[PDB]
Amino acid sequence: PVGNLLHTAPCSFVVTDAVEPDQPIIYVNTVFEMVTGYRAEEVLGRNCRFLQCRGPFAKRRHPLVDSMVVSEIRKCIDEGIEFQGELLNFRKDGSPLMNRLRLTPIYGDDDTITHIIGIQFFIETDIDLG
Amino acid sequence: PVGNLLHTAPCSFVVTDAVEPDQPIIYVNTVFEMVTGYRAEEVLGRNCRFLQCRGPFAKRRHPLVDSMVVSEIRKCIDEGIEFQGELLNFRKDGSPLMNRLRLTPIYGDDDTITHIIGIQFFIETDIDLG
Ligand SMILES: Cc1cc2nc3c(=O)[nH]c(=O)nc-3n(C[C@H](O)[C@H](O)[C@H](O)COP(=O)(O)O)c2cc1C
Ligand SMILES: Cc1cc2nc3c(=O)[nH]c(=O)nc-3n(C[C@H](O)[C@H](O)[C@H](O)COP(=O)(O)O)c2cc1C
Repeated sequence: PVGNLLHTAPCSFVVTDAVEPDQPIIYVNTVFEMVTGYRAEEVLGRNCRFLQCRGPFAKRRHPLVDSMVVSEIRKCIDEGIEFQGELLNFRKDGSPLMNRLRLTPIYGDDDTITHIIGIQFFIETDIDLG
Repeated sequence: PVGNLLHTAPCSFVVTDAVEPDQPIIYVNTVFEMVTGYRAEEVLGRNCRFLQCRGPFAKRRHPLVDSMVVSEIRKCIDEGIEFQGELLNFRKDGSPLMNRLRLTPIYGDDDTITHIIGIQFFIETDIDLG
């Protein structure tokens, strides 16, 4: 009873297209797939904010994610700068995760931001959701 | 007493320009800087292979780096796919690290690959070096 171990440190990557509108996800590693429960077909082409919604079925972002941080992310993207912050997020199966997220934008060959990398650190949280 | 901790999990990664010749480094995160000993300005614009020479002065790759694995890396970068292996690397203070390495190419708005994401997982190793 000691198996199916990971061979590398679990790091969670997601990359988006900064040219096409609204930063669609173009890649996710299988650690994101493993922690959030979302396989990659489900999320490819969508925008990450679906993580702020509790469950695949939830229509609206959950009350409890700090709308002030969500706005910092927005501000940071629109200025093409790094973002660093913590916010609530939800697995497919509803579980809550505090996500320490870092967003670094990547430049293309014309002094323009063509992609954005997001590194997720998903911490378990005992938050009460009601 | 305990402090100076880091707030996220230590994930090491770099991004290279896949358009410009020979995959120059355009981004390193600070985990890379902190595990390898090389600072961002020392490595920006250079190719990652300096990690296979032992130290910042050696200009030739170290004998015990597996020439076969380096070759497979070359094949995958060329074939436009993902590499996934383990490869002897060296900190700038000379110490050996088994670098469990993953290369993941990223397509631009185009059908061409414009960037590669490299995720290092450095491991301590008592490999005898002479
Ligand atoms: C590369 C990248 C990764 C992101 N990852 C997450 C994430 O993991 N969790 C999250 O809640 N938001 C993430 N976001 C941000 C959301 O898309 C965010 O809500 C949006 O960028 C700004 O807020 P808005 O939808 O209200 O405009 C990410 C953004 C980018 C560009
Ligand atoms: C994005 C990226 C990251 C890389 N990171 C490393 C690394 O950490 N250690 C290493 O030995 N090689 C790394 N490499 C491999 C070298 O840069 C190079 O592609 C490889 O050594 C094969 O080419 P060469 O035989 O011309 O040296 C990386 C390559 C890329 C594209």
